[PDB]
Amino acid sequence: MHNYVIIDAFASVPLEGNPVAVFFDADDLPPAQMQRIAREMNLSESTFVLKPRNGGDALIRIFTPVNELPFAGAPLLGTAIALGAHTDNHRLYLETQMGTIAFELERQNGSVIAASMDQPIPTWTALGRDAELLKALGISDSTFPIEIYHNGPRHVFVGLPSIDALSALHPDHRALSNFHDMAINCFAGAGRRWRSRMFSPAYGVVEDAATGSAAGPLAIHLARHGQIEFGQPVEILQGVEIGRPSLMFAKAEGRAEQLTRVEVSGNGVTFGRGTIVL
Amino acid sequence: MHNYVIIDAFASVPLEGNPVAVFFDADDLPPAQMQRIAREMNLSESTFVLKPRNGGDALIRIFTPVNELPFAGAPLLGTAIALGAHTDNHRLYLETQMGTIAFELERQNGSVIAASMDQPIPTWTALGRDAELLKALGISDSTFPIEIYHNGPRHVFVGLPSIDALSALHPDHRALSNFHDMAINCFAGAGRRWRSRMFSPAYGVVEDAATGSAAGPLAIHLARHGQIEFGQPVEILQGVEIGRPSLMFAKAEGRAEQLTRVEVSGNGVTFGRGTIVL
Repeated sequence: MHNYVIIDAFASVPLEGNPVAVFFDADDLPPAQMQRIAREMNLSESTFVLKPRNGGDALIRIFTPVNELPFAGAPLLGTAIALGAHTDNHRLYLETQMGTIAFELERQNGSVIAASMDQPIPTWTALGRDAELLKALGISDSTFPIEIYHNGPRHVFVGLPSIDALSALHPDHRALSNFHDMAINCFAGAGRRWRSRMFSPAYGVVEDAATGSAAGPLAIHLARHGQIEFGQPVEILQGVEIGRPSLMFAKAEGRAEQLTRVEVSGNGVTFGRGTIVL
Repeated sequence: MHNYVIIDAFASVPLEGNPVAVFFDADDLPPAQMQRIAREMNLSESTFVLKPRNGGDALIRIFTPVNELPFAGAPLLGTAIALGAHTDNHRLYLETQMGTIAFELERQNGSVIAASMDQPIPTWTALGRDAELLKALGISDSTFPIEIYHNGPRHVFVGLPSIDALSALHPDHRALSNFHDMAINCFAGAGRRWRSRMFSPAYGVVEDAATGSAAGPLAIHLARHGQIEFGQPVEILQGVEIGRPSLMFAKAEGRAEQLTRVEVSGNGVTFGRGTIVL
């Protein structure tokens, strides 16, 4: 048998944020079994907590219902939060396919309520499919350059001139299906406070609750394009239009050419707990 | 006249990794001239960028100081990185003697900092010269089976029980000279993180900085022998003992009998740029 929890990542209230199922003591499950269990659960990801192999605290494997992922932001945040229920340590070092990701855990009376991670440092380039993408979204132009970032998954960012315009978007999901192995992240805001909507037929999501792996890239994008500085944090509110509001905090330190840290943090809360029969 | 750059492949810092000289606009150079220029430069390889002949983006010819090679990992990575300075494309398709090798380029502010290639799928067998090889290396036994892989060059892998033992190796380079048309790759590590040293009198190298064409084979070797799974990436650190640390990332997808992809990736950095008078 295995124990699991369901953590709503990037939320402090259940039924908000982005759910992840976290399976404990998973060393007796072969990867094919892990994939089957992820399919059974049908959450956007399931994670599996394994003994470390390279000096970290645990090795985490991440599965969608149909494949294994090298990196994912919300699922790793939720795993850190879930695991921090079983450790007293302040920092947690989670081994993944992209290497060991360092988390800082934040508690109140022994319960982990939030965590902060150092993400992989992304790369980026111009999408070079602007007219096609804008058509698909139903708008004429972006504010800022349409660039695609890679940190495992790929995210494209399209800027809107107000939060109302972002909310008004009604993309052609069929036309967005021609954009393979990426997610389309639309954003609007000012100063410290930004809003985001993410759509990805490629990653099997109509509209996402919290795209944790896009938060870091978005901070970089906003700093490069002069809306914030390198080293300044932003608050990114996502998921409002699907009723899964999700709050991601991000900061990109250094400069574009030499980034030293990409920090993303958020709250998490337990939605449920249970046990499976295998 | 021709322009060239010197790229340190499998490094992000100059004077680390493995240098390659990359010559642009080489269509006016006959192959005998290319060989002379490679001899002049005396780098482990020089590459020459030619117009494509089969639908790729460019045709790349690869020369050591004394012969043409059908395939080489570090030199092709360095060429992709150098060329990506002159294209906006995300993917680069480089024609070679073994066929067209697909690269994904990774940029920051227009500069290509890293790339990933799909390598030829190797073949392998038992070396069947274990006592002789072990004698030459100065050790009694390998950890894992002593197997030789072929993907153009041939690499043999000998496993050591700790990184300290690997570092302590002092091979008899004269005794290694009886091993023709191959390189001897010694390795140690665990989990995601491995160390390698490569010696090859046959290929005219006392000790290599980054043996890019051995990284893929090593991932296969480790998966076949149960140290990693098929589909899991490894980080391979090579060259430390000669002060040319080199970081190669590799992953072998499928299974031993039906490999579907052998991915090898790394950083690269420009060491220098110049022009020749012919």
